[PDB]
Amino acid sequence: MNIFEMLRIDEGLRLKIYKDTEGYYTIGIGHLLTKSPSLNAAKSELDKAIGRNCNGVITKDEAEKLFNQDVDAAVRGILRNAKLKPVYDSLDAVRKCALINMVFQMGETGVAGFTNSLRMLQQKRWDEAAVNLAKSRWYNQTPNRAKRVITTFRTGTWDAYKNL
Ligand SMILES: [Cl-]
Ligand SMILES: [Cl-]
Repeated sequence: MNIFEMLRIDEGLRLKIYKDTEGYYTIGIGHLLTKSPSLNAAKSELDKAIGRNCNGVITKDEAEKLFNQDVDAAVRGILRNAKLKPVYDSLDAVRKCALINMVFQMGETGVAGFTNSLRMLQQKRWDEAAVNLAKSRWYNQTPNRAKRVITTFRTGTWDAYKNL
């Protein structure tokens, strides 16, 4: 498994504008278009991102291009972040994916706020970090996805994504 497969599973793929779990306009593989409630604004942001008049729909290749851009942006965001970088550099390959996943869903900002969990992960206190990560709105609002990511940080394996 790799980060692309992992996020593909957690975010799915939709080729028409849709509302994400928080009601925000999104498309493709979890690519957020805007937080505004206006559908026009979203169609606007869509065309600007794609570079053509899409009228709210894109192709699979367009979706995959956004996804490649988004994963690259997240990793780079992590590396530019002073709170994130040290944790990311301390982790093994599987676990790094769980961090990227969080960053892709909630942004650099959002993750850098899980201060206590981040320190636990840095110290490799897996079971403790998992408990701490669960005391969050994130786990309470999207528990199935949060459980998969948390199990990933806990075990360092892909078991939570296996058989999906
Ligand atoms: Cl809580
Ligand atoms: Cl969920």
